[PDB]
Amino acid sequence: EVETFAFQAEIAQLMSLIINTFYSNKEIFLRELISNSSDALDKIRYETLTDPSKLDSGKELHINLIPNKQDRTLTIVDTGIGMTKADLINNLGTIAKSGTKAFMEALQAGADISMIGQFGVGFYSAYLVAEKVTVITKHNDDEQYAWESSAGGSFTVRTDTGEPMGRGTKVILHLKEDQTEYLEERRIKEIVKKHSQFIGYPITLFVE
Ligand SMILES: CS(=O)(=O)c1ccc(CN2CCN(c3cn[nH]c3-c3cc(Cl)c(O)cc3O)CC2)cc1
Repeated sequence: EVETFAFQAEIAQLMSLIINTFYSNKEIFLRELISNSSDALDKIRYETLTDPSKLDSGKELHINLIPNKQDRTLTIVDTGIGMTKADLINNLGTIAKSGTKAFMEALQAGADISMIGQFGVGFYSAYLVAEKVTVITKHNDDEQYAWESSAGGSFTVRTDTGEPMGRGTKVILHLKEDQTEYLEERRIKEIVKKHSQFIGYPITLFVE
């Protein structure tokens, strides 16, 4: 079964500011998770320049956007390097304490939540729109895991035995009842187009 972990003080701290703040431009969250995957594929590509059998676990590199109007999920899947268990636990490979500090000195002092990726913690903008995030990751040398949180200042990590994926990371947004517009064809295209045009990797928008 299913170990539970506390979010460090500062990361729990952040999250509640995200959940709680009145802030209207919630759409940046997709910019942020895109930029993250974009960062992970970069890492496996560099990694393959020296050892070309790292790409043994699926050799094409892309971001898929999969809306599901039925389960209220939107899922942003990539074939990037992936996280090991160790990573997942470390705020999903982010600097977080370090990062959040900078963020809030920049926050309380004239600058909005949209600059959150400039501090290395874009992931959490997920909670602008999601009431529960599930994160699926496989990385070559480890096995596959599921990280999950609905905030509340904790998170699960199970080793997951649903889908094999060879490599990369699946971020499932189980979206808030009133944010169903992010399952919309029109809206996701608008957003992926105005905020992630020059992401150097093919972004496929799935249709339903
Ligand atoms: C492109 S960036 O704006 O320069 C940037 C760079 C690095 C990060 C930090 N993070 C480190 C570990 N990362 C990683 C490694 N394996 N898998 C991931 C990964 C993580 C998340 Cl949270 C995600 O949504 C997708 C991923 O592929 C990438 C993102 C965030 C933004």
